[PDB]
Amino acid sequence: PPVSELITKAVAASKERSGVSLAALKKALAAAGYDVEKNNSRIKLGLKSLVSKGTLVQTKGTGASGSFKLNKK
DNA sequence: TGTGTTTGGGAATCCGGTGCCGAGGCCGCTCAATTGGTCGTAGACAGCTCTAGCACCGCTTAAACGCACGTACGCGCTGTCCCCCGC
Repeated sequence: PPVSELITKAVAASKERSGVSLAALKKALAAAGYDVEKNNSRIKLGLKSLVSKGTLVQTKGTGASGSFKLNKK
């Protein structure tokens, strides 16, 4: 399954008012059996694609270093 | 949601009493500083030599300088996780 679903599912499972950090996303995908080490660069890209698709709102920071929430709009 | 002011309350500080022990003074003594004198020599001074430090010049080339260009490291920001702190 593509990493955009795994990320969206992790952000939905940890839904809050702040927003899953990249470190929490790493932890959730690793707990989901996804190798976050080798494919970290893929994650940053896929995450960026999800922000560029507007599917994730950046709530703090800039780019992948930030916190993110599912764009309910 | 955010900026700003206020109060009980522990903790450091001030003040007065007090008492106690070491610092300051006094005395008797002694031994080390002082006086005077002799004598030896350490070094102050003159004087002489020669070396090695300074100033200069010219030439070559290697290093320093300025500049272009790119990337990688420093630094700021965010997050988390845990391990020292206060009690």
